[PDB]
Amino acid sequence: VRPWSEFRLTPAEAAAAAALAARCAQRYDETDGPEFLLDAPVIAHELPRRLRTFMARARLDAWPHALVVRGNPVDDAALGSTPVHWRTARTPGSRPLSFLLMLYAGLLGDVFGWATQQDGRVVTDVLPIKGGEHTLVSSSSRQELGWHTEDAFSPYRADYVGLLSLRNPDGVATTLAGVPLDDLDERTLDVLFQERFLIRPDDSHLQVNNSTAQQGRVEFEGIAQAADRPEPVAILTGHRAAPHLRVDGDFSAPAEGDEEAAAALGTLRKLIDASLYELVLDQGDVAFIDNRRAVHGRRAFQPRYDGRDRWLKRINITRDLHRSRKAWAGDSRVLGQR
Amino acid sequence: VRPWSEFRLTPAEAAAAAALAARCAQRYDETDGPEFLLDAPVIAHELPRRLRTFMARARLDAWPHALVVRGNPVDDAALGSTPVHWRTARTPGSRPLSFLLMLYAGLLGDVFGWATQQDGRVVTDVLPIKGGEHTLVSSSSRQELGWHTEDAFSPYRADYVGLLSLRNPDGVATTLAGVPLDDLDERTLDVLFQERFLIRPDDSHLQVNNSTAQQGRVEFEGIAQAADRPEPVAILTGHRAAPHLRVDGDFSAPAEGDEEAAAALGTLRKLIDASLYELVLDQGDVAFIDNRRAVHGRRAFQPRYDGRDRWLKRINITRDLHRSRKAWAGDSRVLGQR
Ligand SMILES: N=C(N)NCC[C@H](O)[C@H](N)C(=O)O
Ligand SMILES: N=C(N)NCC[C@H](O)[C@H](N)C(=O)O
Ligand SMILES: [Fe+2]
Ligand SMILES: [Fe+2]
Repeated sequence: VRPWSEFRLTPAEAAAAAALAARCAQRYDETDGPEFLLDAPVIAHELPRRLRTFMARARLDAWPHALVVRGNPVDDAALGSTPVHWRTARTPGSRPLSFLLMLYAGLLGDVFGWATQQDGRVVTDVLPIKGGEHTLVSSSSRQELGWHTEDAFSPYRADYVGLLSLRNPDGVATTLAGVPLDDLDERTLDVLFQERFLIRPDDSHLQVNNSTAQQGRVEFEGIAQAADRPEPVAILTGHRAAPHLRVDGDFSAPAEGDEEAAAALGTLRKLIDASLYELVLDQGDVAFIDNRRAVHGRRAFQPRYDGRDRWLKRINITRDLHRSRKAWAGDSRVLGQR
Repeated sequence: VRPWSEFRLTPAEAAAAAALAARCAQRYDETDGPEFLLDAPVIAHELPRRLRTFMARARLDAWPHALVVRGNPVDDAALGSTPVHWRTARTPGSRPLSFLLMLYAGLLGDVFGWATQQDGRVVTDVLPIKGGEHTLVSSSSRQELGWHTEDAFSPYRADYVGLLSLRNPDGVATTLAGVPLDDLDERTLDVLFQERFLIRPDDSHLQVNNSTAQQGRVEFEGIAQAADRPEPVAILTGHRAAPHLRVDGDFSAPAEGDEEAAAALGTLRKLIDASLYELVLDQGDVAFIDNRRAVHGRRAFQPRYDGRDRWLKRINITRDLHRSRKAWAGDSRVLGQR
């Protein structure tokens, strides 16, 4: 079997999808502009019907950890070299594919960004940055990006995480793991369902990993409060036979002086490590990871820094934007609190 | 101003929408069948673009209590007489309009029903039943249907409640009320945000208001547990400047021996009563009430029982079906627990 739901575009379907994305890139100024954010869900209705059928059905299935779409053509010559930093990563060559990702994302829910991550951008970049190979963020390389729920600290975290591979010549794998329900005993399961765990915000929300001012953007103050004074939360929620998962390998901890909770988390680490599997996003592959069913990461790899490094576009998706209205910065689609 | 977001179909747009609904009625056996439940969201993409644009945008606005669509043609001759009971309310005349409601609903989210209400039907009926004029359910008439959040007792309650008026010759009004935030003092507001209120399941989930067996459908046992042993919950949730509302006028109460909570609920009753406004759903009008922003009801009216009584089709909608996977009866779209 495959733990994800997979769809392969025919050449005609992919060509049509790309043509629609090119139309949007031609007509709109940017993906994150208020105009295209509103229209993308409606424009996405013009995508190939077999893809729309897959996205509507696969989303409502109970089992898959991700929805994978293969076969989007990407011309390395037209794309150009991989950017050295995310700041300067909105290149004309990558523009149509950013619009394509937002169109696909529009079929699954409401796209949003974070005020404290990559300058409040909705469409974000994942690429290796020179100097930061051994960091705990997505711009790492030599150090493996440990498994985690995206923005695990926040209750306004995405339901789905979209990942479109612009290039990945050496086939570096995205890691994935579901809830290890076949190995979790009921006592450990009970404890994971209780609010006895501290999940702090990851390093992508730090001020150093955003541009120069930016800080002091008031939304960083809420990140500091989440890091300094994290309130206890549960790792598992909902149905015991198919729980939703909320955990971060490098930023989770038990409640202070709670050894029962600690033992449960320690056991969960072991079981997730042992059941971790690989998903290689080849050039043109799009993956929408179910952020509630699965944790994800990225394998360690040797960065090139020759202009052809692994490069993904990424986007956060929620099924309901009004869930996070407390975290609304303003009228924009950028979340964060004081 | 109007507290809801309104859209009027042009004759051509309405005709096209009706034609699409007729196509679905011709091709599918029923609305609640597993086939059309999966396909309706995709088929809804073929609706008029101006309507799809309205539904995508109006859903993401912060202010409206409901999304109202006017101007769907309904032929009283083709429709036929109003049913005497919901059991026998799936008439051939009302069939195309039931498909139309599910197509509109498909643009807003995932439709579902309740195992303990109207025999697990997704598309339900609202009509006056002889003998039950002074009941606390939607089939009442002479007694006003008091304001409430739909299925307030359940955490799996709908995000939107769809209401399509098949006929309403005497213009009986649907009542609506938002959070009375202009009158709620901060102390009362604080208490409403705390888990100090008991919300029991309404009478539509009782065994007497469903068909003969049915009982003992195991899902009624969870309703009994919710009625007998309700666990404390908050009336208001989320953002203090725009809270989500969870209350039932006839089935809410404070926590036992909690007079502070009682006073807050008592005050809330007064403010909702004083700010209650009317929305008349004329023949062909569709209303998608925001179940989190507003409570709703129906004004008292004298029932006719002459074959032309007020008659609505109704449907529950959630932004995410996986939110209620604990309450999944099976593979079907019908909720309820043991
Ligand atoms: N959660 C950990 N361990 N690292 C952060 C990875 C996340 O994907 C983060 N949004 C990032 O892009 O760095
Ligand atoms: N909540 C009160 N007061 N009555 C029940 C009305 C609800 O709309 C219920 N689902 C019904 O149809 O009777
Ligand atoms: Fe991530
Ligand atoms: Fe109701």
